[PDB]
Amino acid sequence: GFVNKQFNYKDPVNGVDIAYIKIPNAGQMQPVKAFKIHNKIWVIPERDTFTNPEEGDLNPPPEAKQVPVSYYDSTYLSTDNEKDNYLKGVTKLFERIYSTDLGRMLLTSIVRGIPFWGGSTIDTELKVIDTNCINVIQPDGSYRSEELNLVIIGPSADIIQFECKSFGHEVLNLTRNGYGSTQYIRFSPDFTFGFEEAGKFATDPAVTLAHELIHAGHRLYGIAINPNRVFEVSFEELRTFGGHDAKFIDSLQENEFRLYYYNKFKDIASTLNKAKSIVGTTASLQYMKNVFKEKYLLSEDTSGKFSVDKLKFDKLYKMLTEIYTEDNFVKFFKVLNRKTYLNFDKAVFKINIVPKVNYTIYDGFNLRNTNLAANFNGQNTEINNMNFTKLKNFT
Ligand SMILES: O=C(NO)[C@@H]1C[C@@H](Oc2ccc(Cl)cc2)CN1S(=O)(=O)c1ccc(Cl)cc1
Ligand SMILES: [Zn+2]
Repeated sequence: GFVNKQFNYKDPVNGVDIAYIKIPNAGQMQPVKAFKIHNKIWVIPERDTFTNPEEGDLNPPPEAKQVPVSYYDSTYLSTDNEKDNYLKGVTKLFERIYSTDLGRMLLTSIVRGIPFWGGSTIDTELKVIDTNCINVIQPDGSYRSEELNLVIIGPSADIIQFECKSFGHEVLNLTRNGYGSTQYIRFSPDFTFGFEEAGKFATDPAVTLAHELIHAGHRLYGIAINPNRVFEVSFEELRTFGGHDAKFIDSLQENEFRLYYYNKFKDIASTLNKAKSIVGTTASLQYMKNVFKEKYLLSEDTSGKFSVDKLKFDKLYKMLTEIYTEDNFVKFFKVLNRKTYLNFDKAVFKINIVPKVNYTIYDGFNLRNTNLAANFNGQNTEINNMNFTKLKNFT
């Protein structure tokens, strides 16, 4: 069990894994209720009007986006009952990912991918970067800063627009310099989108969650591909999807990144070797050096000096970029999914995966030994139409 506490939205704030928090935006938000579902991983059942203050309006833009399908409902996820159902849906999707060997590995990589402590201006000093923490409220209304890797939060205006984002640094490129940064996944377990293979099917939301987690893996290890490298669809998406589209990046080009991130891990190793002091109270310098030794799989000699093992690196790199793909999860879930990143259709559905009669950790929609178990009838929006309320596309 990846999440052993089955939280309910109205559960009392115990201050440890159930609390009112603020995120490091500097937009003086009001604390929201959040739930720590696992070490380093929090869930926030709210529409995301926080990560970007430029978008605090859950209202439609005058013209609809041409692609992909978009959906707006300013009242979705505004009630404690939806918040409770959201919380329970997100949790069940984690368990489903965890129940596979690919996912269990991905989640582990995520939990140990602590963002680097490159916060200080003194190069010999380790310091946490504040945008990689959350402020947790205390009985007396004071806040305690807590580190974390991952926050799952509800969607912004466009309810079906799922994304992995994070706070930037004024000088550093945290998602592309090996450092990594706390990841915020805009995601809903309450909706999904369709695709044709006529034959109209729905995407299993576990595949969608795994997709975002894969982005999060890249960004937590600071090896994400610059979103201005497209071809429009960006390399980062092609890589994340995997399968046929993954090989749209010739080997030589890939070797450029493979080396560009080898030397980025090289630097981190040296910054670590040259550290003489640390900021904060709980963590010793050796402790943090250790954390980062696990994260990046560094090699250490008897004198406690770190170096980058090129074979260890290759394994980690390909593990995060080639083995952790949506294509591969599709195989492990034994579900049906579109074959190319763009092979979707403009269909969005309201769904409800909480009830076991609709969706299970092991089978998803394709419930075992039933009609739904044959030819992914579970995912057929017409055969299993009781689980996919087709929604009015926005235009
Ligand atoms: O890749 C995504 N997130 O990691 C995309 C980006 C955004 O959306 C898209 C989808 C396709 C294009 Cl060309 C542009 C924007 C969000 N989704 S997604 O939630 O994974 C998604 C949503 C709806 C569809 Cl129909 C397909 C994928
Ligand atoms: Zn993506």
